Amino acid sequence: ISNDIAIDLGTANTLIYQKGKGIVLNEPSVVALRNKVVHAVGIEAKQMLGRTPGHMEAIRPMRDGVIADFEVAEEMIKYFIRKVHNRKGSGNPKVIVCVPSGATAVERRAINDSCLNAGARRVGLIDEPMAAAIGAGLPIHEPTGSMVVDIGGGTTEVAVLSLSGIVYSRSVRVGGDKMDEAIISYMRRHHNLLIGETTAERIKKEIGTARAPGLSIDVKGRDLMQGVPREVRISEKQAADALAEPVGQIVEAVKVALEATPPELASDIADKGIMLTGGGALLRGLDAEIRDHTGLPVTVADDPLSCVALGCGKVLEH
Ligand SMILES: Nc1ncnc2c1ncn2[C@@H]1O[C@H](COP(=O)(O)OP(=O)(O)NP(=O)(O)O)[C@@H](O)[C@H]1O
Ligand SMILES: N=C(N)SCc1ccc(Cl)cc1
Ligand SMILES: [Mg+2]
Repeated sequence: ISNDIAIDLGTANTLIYQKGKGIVLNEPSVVALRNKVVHAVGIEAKQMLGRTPGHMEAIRPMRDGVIADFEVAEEMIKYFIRKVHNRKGSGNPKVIVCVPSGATAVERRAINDSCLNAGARRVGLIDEPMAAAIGAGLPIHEPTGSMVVDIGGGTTEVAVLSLSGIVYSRSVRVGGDKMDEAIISYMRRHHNLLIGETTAERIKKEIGTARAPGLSIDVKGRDLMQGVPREVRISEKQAADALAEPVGQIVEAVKVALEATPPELASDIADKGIMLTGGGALLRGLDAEIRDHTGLPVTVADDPLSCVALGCGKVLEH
Protein backbone atom coordinates (compact mmCIF):
# COMPACT_ATOMS: atom_id res chain seq x y z
CA ILE A 1 0.00 0.00 0.00
CA SER A 2 1.24 3.46 -0.97
CA ASN A 3 1.26 6.85 0.74
CA ASP A 4 1.82 8.76 -2.49
CA ILE A 5 -0.83 11.46 -2.84
CA ALA A 6 -1.84 14.27 -5.16
CA ILE A 7 -3.32 17.47 -3.73
CA ASP A 8 -5.74 20.00 -5.19
CA LEU A 9 -5.57 23.02 -2.87
CA GLY A 10 -8.64 25.07 -3.76
CA THR A 11 -9.85 28.33 -2.27
CA ALA A 12 -13.13 26.52 -1.51
CA ASN A 13 -12.49 22.76 -1.45
CA THR A 14 -9.39 20.62 -0.92
CA LEU A 15 -9.13 17.14 -2.44
CA ILE A 16 -6.52 14.41 -2.02
CA TYR A 17 -6.00 11.51 -4.41
CA GLN A 18 -4.12 8.57 -2.91
CA LYS A 19 -2.21 6.21 -5.20
CA GLY A 20 -3.91 2.82 -5.33
CA LYS A 21 -7.08 4.08 -3.66
CA GLY A 22 -8.33 7.14 -5.54
CA ILE A 23 -9.87 10.26 -4.01
CA VAL A 24 -9.85 9.71 -0.24
CA LEU A 25 -10.52 13.19 1.12
CA ASN A 26 -12.87 16.00 0.10
CA GLU A 27 -13.25 18.80 2.64
CA PRO A 28 -13.66 22.60 2.43
CA SER A 29 -10.50 24.68 2.73
CA VAL A 30 -11.50 26.25 6.04
CA VAL A 31 -9.66 26.44 9.36
CA ALA A 32 -11.17 27.41 12.70
CA LEU A 33 -9.00 29.06 15.35
CA ARG A 34 -10.03 29.62 18.97
CA ASN A 35 -8.53 32.24 21.29
CA LYS A 36 -4.79 31.29 18.33
CA VAL A 37 -4.95 27.49 18.01
CA VAL A 38 -6.19 24.99 15.43
CA HIS A 39 -9.64 23.94 16.61
CA ALA A 40 -11.23 22.43 13.51
CA VAL A 41 -10.27 21.88 9.88
CA GLY A 42 -12.43 21.20 6.84
CA ILE A 43 -16.09 20.16 7.04
CA GLU A 44 -16.50 21.21 10.68
CA ALA A 45 -14.79 24.57 10.20
CA LYS A 46 -16.89 25.63 7.20
CA GLN A 47 -20.14 25.23 9.12
CA MET A 48 -18.85 27.98 11.42
CA LEU A 49 -18.49 30.66 8.73
CA GLY A 50 -20.48 33.73 9.77
CA ARG A 51 -21.51 31.99 12.98
CA THR A 52 -18.42 32.17 15.21
CA PRO A 53 -18.50 33.46 18.79
CA GLY A 54 -16.13 36.23 19.88
CA HIS A 55 -13.32 33.86 20.83
CA MET A 56 -13.30 32.02 17.49
CA GLU A 57 -12.43 32.79 13.88
CA ALA A 58 -13.21 30.91 10.66
CA ILE A 59 -10.57 31.42 7.97
CA ARG A 60 -9.99 30.46 4.33
CA PRO A 61 -6.19 30.47 3.85
CA MET A 62 -6.80 30.86 0.10
CA ARG A 63 -9.29 33.38 -1.30
CA ASP A 64 -8.65 34.51 -4.89
CA GLY A 65 -6.11 32.27 -6.60
CA VAL A 66 -3.61 33.22 -3.92
CA ILE A 67 -2.59 32.43 -0.35
CA ALA A 68 -3.73 35.45 1.67
CA ASP A 69 -2.77 33.71 4.92
CA PHE A 70 0.31 31.50 4.63
CA GLU A 71 0.58 30.20 8.19
CA VAL A 72 -3.03 29.02 8.47
CA ALA A 73 -2.66 27.37 5.06
CA GLU A 74 0.36 25.38 6.20
CA GLU A 75 -1.65 23.96 9.09
CA MET A 76 -4.60 23.12 6.85
CA ILE A 77 -2.36 21.30 4.38
CA LYS A 78 -0.53 19.51 7.19
CA TYR A 79 -3.83 18.44 8.78
CA PHE A 80 -5.22 16.99 5.55
CA ILE A 81 -1.98 15.16 4.74
CA ARG A 82 -1.90 13.89 8.32
CA LYS A 83 -5.53 12.82 8.14
CA VAL A 84 -5.02 10.56 5.11
CA HIS A 85 -1.58 9.15 5.96
CA ASN A 86 -1.81 5.35 6.17
CA ARG A 87 0.36 3.95 8.96
CA LYS A 88 0.28 0.53 7.27
CA GLY A 89 1.49 2.18 4.08
CA SER A 90 4.96 2.58 2.62
CA GLY A 91 7.14 5.61 3.25
CA ASN A 92 9.00 8.01 0.96
CA PRO A 93 5.71 9.82 0.26
CA LYS A 94 5.71 11.26 -3.26
CA VAL A 95 3.47 14.33 -3.43
CA ILE A 96 2.08 15.97 -6.55
CA VAL A 97 0.55 19.40 -5.90
CA CYS A 98 -1.77 21.12 -8.35
CA VAL A 99 -1.00 24.81 -8.83
CA PRO A 100 -2.51 27.63 -10.94
CA SER A 101 -0.71 29.27 -13.85
CA GLY A 102 -0.92 32.64 -12.12
CA ALA A 103 1.23 31.14 -9.38
CA THR A 104 4.11 33.15 -7.93
CA ALA A 105 7.31 31.40 -6.85
CA VAL A 106 6.46 32.61 -3.35
CA GLU A 107 3.26 30.57 -3.42
CA ARG A 108 5.19 27.61 -4.85
CA ARG A 109 8.10 27.66 -2.39
CA ALA A 110 5.58 27.77 0.47
CA ILE A 111 3.43 24.96 -0.91
CA ASN A 112 6.59 22.86 -1.28
CA ASP A 113 7.98 23.44 2.21
CA SER A 114 4.53 22.91 3.72
CA CYS A 115 4.43 19.37 2.32
CA LEU A 116 7.96 18.58 3.50
CA ASN A 117 7.09 19.49 7.09
CA ALA A 118 3.97 17.36 6.61
CA GLY A 119 6.01 14.26 5.77
CA ALA A 120 6.71 14.67 2.05
CA ARG A 121 10.14 13.64 0.77
CA ARG A 122 9.59 14.49 -2.90
CA VAL A 123 7.24 17.16 -4.26
CA GLY A 124 6.23 17.53 -7.89
CA LEU A 125 4.00 20.23 -9.38
CA ILE A 126 1.36 20.16 -12.11
CA ASP A 127 -0.54 22.94 -13.87
CA GLU A 128 -4.20 23.22 -12.88
CA PRO A 129 -5.58 23.51 -16.43
CA MET A 130 -3.61 20.41 -17.39
CA ALA A 131 -4.78 18.43 -14.37
CA ALA A 132 -8.34 19.56 -15.09
CA ALA A 133 -8.22 18.55 -18.76
CA ILE A 134 -6.86 15.09 -17.95
CA GLY A 135 -9.45 14.56 -15.24
CA ALA A 136 -12.23 15.58 -17.61
CA GLY A 137 -10.94 12.93 -20.01
CA LEU A 138 -9.68 15.19 -22.79
CA PRO A 139 -7.08 13.79 -25.23
CA ILE A 140 -4.42 16.26 -24.09
CA HIS A 141 -1.74 13.88 -25.38
CA GLU A 142 -3.00 13.91 -28.98
CA PRO A 143 -2.20 16.43 -31.75
CA THR A 144 -5.49 18.31 -31.36
CA GLY A 145 -6.54 21.51 -29.64
CA SER A 146 -8.51 20.90 -26.47
CA MET A 147 -9.97 23.81 -24.52
CA VAL A 148 -10.82 23.50 -20.83
CA VAL A 149 -12.52 26.04 -18.58
CA ASP A 150 -12.06 25.40 -14.86
CA ILE A 151 -14.48 27.67 -13.01
CA GLY A 152 -13.55 27.48 -9.34
CA GLY A 153 -14.31 29.52 -6.25
CA GLY A 154 -11.63 32.17 -6.53
CA THR A 155 -10.51 31.91 -10.15
CA THR A 156 -11.34 30.70 -13.63
CA GLU A 157 -8.64 29.23 -15.86
CA VAL A 158 -9.11 28.97 -19.61
CA ALA A 159 -6.50 26.88 -21.41
CA VAL A 160 -5.99 25.31 -24.82
CA LEU A 161 -3.87 22.16 -24.81
CA SER A 162 -2.27 19.65 -27.18
CA LEU A 163 0.72 17.30 -27.37
CA SER A 164 0.94 17.01 -23.58
CA GLY A 165 1.40 20.77 -23.34
CA ILE A 166 -0.24 24.18 -23.11
CA VAL A 167 -0.91 26.27 -26.22
CA TYR A 168 -2.72 29.08 -24.43
CA SER A 169 -3.42 29.66 -20.75
CA ARG A 170 -4.94 32.55 -18.81
CA SER A 171 -6.30 33.02 -15.29
CA VAL A 172 -8.99 35.51 -14.28
CA ARG A 173 -10.02 36.46 -10.75
CA VAL A 174 -13.66 35.47 -11.18
CA GLY A 175 -15.57 32.44 -9.94
CA GLY A 176 -17.92 31.22 -7.23
CA ASP A 177 -16.82 33.69 -4.56
CA LYS A 178 -17.50 36.68 -6.80
CA MET A 179 -20.70 35.00 -7.96
CA ASP A 180 -21.72 34.90 -4.30
CA GLU A 181 -20.62 38.50 -3.80
CA ALA A 182 -22.84 39.48 -6.71
CA ILE A 183 -25.89 37.91 -5.06
CA ILE A 184 -25.07 39.62 -1.76
CA SER A 185 -24.83 42.93 -3.60
CA TYR A 186 -28.07 42.34 -5.50
CA MET A 187 -30.04 41.63 -2.33
CA ARG A 188 -28.56 44.77 -0.79
CA ARG A 189 -29.06 47.07 -3.78
CA HIS A 190 -32.58 45.88 -4.63
CA HIS A 191 -34.23 44.57 -1.46
CA ASN A 192 -32.37 46.49 1.24
CA LEU A 193 -31.49 43.16 2.84
CA LEU A 194 -28.10 41.99 4.09
CA ILE A 195 -27.30 38.29 3.73
CA GLY A 196 -24.33 36.13 4.67
CA GLU A 197 -22.01 34.34 2.26
CA THR A 198 -23.45 30.99 3.30
CA THR A 199 -26.96 32.18 2.45
CA ALA A 200 -25.66 33.63 -0.81
CA GLU A 201 -23.94 30.40 -1.84
CA ARG A 202 -27.13 28.47 -1.14
CA ILE A 203 -29.18 30.79 -3.36
CA LYS A 204 -26.64 30.23 -6.12
CA LYS A 205 -27.02 26.45 -5.96
CA GLU A 206 -30.80 26.43 -5.45
CA ILE A 207 -31.88 28.93 -8.13
CA GLY A 208 -28.65 30.38 -9.51
CA THR A 209 -28.52 30.43 -13.29
CA ALA A 210 -26.52 32.11 -16.06
CA ARG A 211 -29.71 32.92 -17.98
CA ALA A 212 -33.31 33.66 -17.01
CA PRO A 213 -36.26 31.49 -18.12
CA GLY A 214 -39.61 31.62 -12.91
CA LEU A 215 -38.63 29.32 -10.04
CA SER A 216 -38.06 30.95 -6.64
CA ILE A 217 -36.95 30.60 -3.01
CA ASP A 218 -37.09 32.45 0.32
CA VAL A 219 -33.99 34.35 1.46
CA LYS A 220 -33.31 34.62 5.19
CA GLY A 221 -31.51 37.93 5.77
CA ARG A 222 -31.87 41.21 7.66
CA ASP A 223 -33.50 44.52 6.79
CA LEU A 224 -30.84 47.25 6.72
CA MET A 225 -32.90 50.14 8.09
CA GLN A 226 -34.64 48.55 11.07
CA GLY A 227 -31.83 46.00 11.33
CA VAL A 228 -34.08 43.03 12.10
CA PRO A 229 -34.53 39.64 10.37
CA ARG A 230 -36.75 39.65 7.29
CA GLU A 231 -37.13 37.28 4.35
CA VAL A 232 -37.82 38.09 0.71
CA ARG A 233 -38.71 35.72 -2.12
CA ILE A 234 -36.32 35.70 -5.07
CA SER A 235 -36.73 34.16 -8.52
CA GLU A 236 -34.59 32.42 -11.13
CA LYS A 237 -34.84 35.63 -13.15
CA GLN A 238 -33.71 37.91 -10.33
CA ALA A 239 -30.90 35.43 -9.68
CA ALA A 240 -29.72 35.70 -13.29
CA ASP A 241 -29.70 39.49 -13.00
CA ALA A 242 -27.50 39.35 -9.91
CA LEU A 243 -25.06 37.05 -11.68
CA ALA A 244 -25.01 38.76 -15.08
CA GLU A 245 -21.65 40.49 -14.62
CA PRO A 246 -19.52 37.65 -13.19
CA VAL A 247 -21.08 35.29 -15.74
CA GLY A 248 -20.27 37.76 -18.50
CA GLN A 249 -16.64 37.98 -17.45
CA ILE A 250 -16.37 34.20 -17.82
CA VAL A 251 -17.84 34.20 -21.32
CA GLU A 252 -15.44 36.99 -22.25
CA ALA A 253 -12.35 35.13 -21.07
CA VAL A 254 -13.54 32.14 -23.09
CA LYS A 255 -13.69 34.31 -26.22
CA VAL A 256 -10.32 35.94 -25.57
CA ALA A 257 -8.92 32.42 -25.39
CA LEU A 258 -10.31 31.57 -28.82
CA GLU A 259 -9.14 34.76 -30.55
CA ALA A 260 -5.65 33.82 -29.37
CA THR A 261 -5.96 30.27 -30.69
CA PRO A 262 -4.37 29.45 -34.07
CA PRO A 263 -6.94 28.56 -36.76
CA GLU A 264 -6.21 24.81 -36.89
CA LEU A 265 -6.31 24.31 -33.11
CA ALA A 266 -9.43 26.48 -32.96
CA SER A 267 -11.24 24.15 -35.36
CA ASP A 268 -10.51 21.07 -33.25
CA ILE A 269 -12.24 22.92 -30.41
CA ALA A 270 -15.35 23.59 -32.51
CA ASP A 271 -15.55 19.89 -33.41
CA LYS A 272 -15.67 18.31 -29.96
CA GLY A 273 -16.37 21.54 -28.10
CA ILE A 274 -15.26 23.32 -24.95
CA MET A 275 -15.03 21.39 -21.68
CA LEU A 276 -16.06 23.11 -18.44
CA THR A 277 -14.81 21.84 -15.08
CA GLY A 278 -14.78 23.07 -11.49
CA GLY A 279 -17.74 23.63 -9.19
CA GLY A 280 -18.60 26.78 -11.10
CA ALA A 281 -19.42 24.59 -14.09
CA LEU A 282 -22.48 23.39 -12.17
CA LEU A 283 -24.09 26.83 -12.47
CA ARG A 284 -27.23 26.13 -14.46
CA GLY A 285 -27.32 27.44 -18.01
CA LEU A 286 -23.67 28.47 -17.96
CA ASP A 287 -22.72 25.89 -20.58
CA ALA A 288 -25.65 27.11 -22.67
CA GLU A 289 -24.64 30.76 -22.27
CA ILE A 290 -21.06 30.15 -23.38
CA ARG A 291 -22.37 27.99 -26.20
CA ASP A 292 -24.51 30.85 -27.53
CA HIS A 293 -21.94 33.63 -27.13
CA THR A 294 -19.18 31.49 -28.67
CA GLY A 295 -21.24 29.51 -31.18
CA LEU A 296 -19.24 26.43 -30.22
CA PRO A 297 -20.66 23.30 -28.57
CA VAL A 298 -20.12 23.22 -24.81
CA THR A 299 -20.00 20.19 -22.52
CA VAL A 300 -19.94 19.95 -18.73
CA ALA A 301 -17.48 17.34 -17.47
CA ASP A 302 -18.42 14.52 -15.12
CA ASP A 303 -17.80 15.19 -11.42
CA PRO A 304 -16.59 18.73 -12.28
CA LEU A 305 -15.43 19.22 -8.68
CA SER A 306 -13.01 16.30 -8.93
CA CYS A 307 -11.42 16.68 -12.37
CA VAL A 308 -8.21 18.31 -11.13
CA ALA A 309 -7.74 15.71 -8.39
CA LEU A 310 -8.46 12.81 -10.74
CA GLY A 311 -6.11 14.25 -13.36
CA CYS A 312 -3.37 14.62 -10.77
CA GLY A 313 -3.96 11.07 -9.56
CA LYS A 314 -3.69 9.60 -13.04
CA VAL A 315 -0.25 11.18 -13.27
CA LEU A 316 0.68 9.97 -9.79
CA GLU A 317 0.10 6.43 -11.07
CA HIS A 318 2.35 7.00 -14.09
N1 LIG B 1 -24.38 23.54 -7.99
C1 LIG B 1 -23.54 24.70 -8.01
N2 LIG B 1 -23.94 25.81 -8.66
C2 LIG B 1 -23.17 26.92 -8.70
N3 LIG B 1 -21.96 26.94 -8.07
C3 LIG B 1 -21.52 25.85 -7.40
C4 LIG B 1 -22.31 24.68 -7.35
N4 LIG B 1 -21.63 23.75 -6.63
C5 LIG B 1 -20.47 24.28 -6.23
N5 LIG B 1 -20.37 25.56 -6.69
C6 LIG B 1 -19.26 26.48 -6.46
O1 LIG B 1 -18.04 26.00 -6.95
C7 LIG B 1 -17.06 26.72 -6.25
C8 LIG B 1 -15.85 25.87 -5.88
O2 LIG B 1 -15.60 24.97 -6.89
P1 LIG B 1 -14.17 24.33 -6.98
O3 LIG B 1 -14.01 23.61 -8.30
O4 LIG B 1 -13.97 23.36 -5.84
O5 LIG B 1 -13.13 25.48 -6.90
P2 LIG B 1 -11.83 25.29 -6.05
O6 LIG B 1 -10.87 24.37 -6.77
O7 LIG B 1 -12.23 24.62 -4.65
N6 LIG B 1 -11.10 26.76 -5.73
P3 LIG B 1 -10.21 27.34 -7.04
O8 LIG B 1 -10.01 26.29 -8.08
O9 LIG B 1 -8.81 27.84 -6.52
O10 LIG B 1 -10.95 28.57 -7.69
C9 LIG B 1 -17.70 27.28 -5.03
O11 LIG B 1 -17.73 28.67 -5.11
C10 LIG B 1 -19.05 26.76 -5.02
O12 LIG B 1 -19.93 27.70 -4.53
N1 LIG C 1 -6.33 25.77 -6.96
C1 LIG C 1 -6.14 26.96 -7.46
N2 LIG C 1 -5.77 27.09 -8.71
S1 LIG C 1 -6.39 28.41 -6.48
C2 LIG C 1 -5.55 28.29 -4.93
C3 LIG C 1 -4.07 28.14 -4.92
C4 LIG C 1 -3.49 26.89 -4.89
C5 LIG C 1 -2.11 26.76 -4.87
C6 LIG C 1 -1.31 27.90 -4.87
CL1 LIG C 1 0.41 27.75 -4.85
C7 LIG C 1 -1.90 29.16 -4.89
C8 LIG C 1 -3.28 29.28 -4.91
MG1 LIG D 1 -9.88 24.48 -9.02
